[PDB]
Amino acid sequence: RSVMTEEYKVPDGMVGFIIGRGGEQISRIQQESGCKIQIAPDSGGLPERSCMLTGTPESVQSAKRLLDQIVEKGR
Amino acid sequence: QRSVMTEEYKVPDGMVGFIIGRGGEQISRIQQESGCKIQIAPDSGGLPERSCMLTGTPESVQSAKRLLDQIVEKGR
Amino acid sequence: QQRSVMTEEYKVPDGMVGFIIGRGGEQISRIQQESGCKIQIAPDSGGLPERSCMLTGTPESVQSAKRLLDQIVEKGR
Repeated sequence: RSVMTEEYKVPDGMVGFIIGRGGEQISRIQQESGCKIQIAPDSGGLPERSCMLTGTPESVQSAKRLLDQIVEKGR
Repeated sequence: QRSVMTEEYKVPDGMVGFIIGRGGEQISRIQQESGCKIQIAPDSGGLPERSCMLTGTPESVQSAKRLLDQIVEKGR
Repeated sequence: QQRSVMTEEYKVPDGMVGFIIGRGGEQISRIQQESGCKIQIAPDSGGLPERSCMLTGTPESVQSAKRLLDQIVEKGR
């Protein structure tokens, strides 16, 4: 139940959508999950972009589900 | 020159939004690719160009200019 | 050491995080600029001795960042 940090991956082509205009989408996901979500700035041509998630295990799992939900809306 | 340096640079005012990209994802990426910090002023005050401050080694600063040009050359 | 930018997990001592970041974030801003590496630090270690970081850059930049971070840690408090 202590806070922990996990690596996670999102599609490079969805990063802009995940963050959203004015960062409003990533602010929503962090609030809804109780997780800090930090996204790397560059994939260097690879298909995924690394993220660091920090929260309780329950919050981290929630953040993964919410990120997946955004990706599943596509572009 | 080897050391990091800072200079002024200009981009078209009408390209600023495109350069930054949704969620700032494009400007974050081109800074990482070039090694150059790219700070863009918030307002042109009616002028056609927007001022930017570029900080990096000369090689990084040149790279950033090339990447910015390539974005501008895609237009809208 | 391939050419492309890559992302690595890395760790710094929890008790050094403030010193690494520096007053007004000036130190971490500078070492990122010097190394060419984005250095993202998690906000909380949850009682563990190390704090997770994500380093993004070319292999050469990532190694430079590790050296600069080690140099700061080796100055201690």
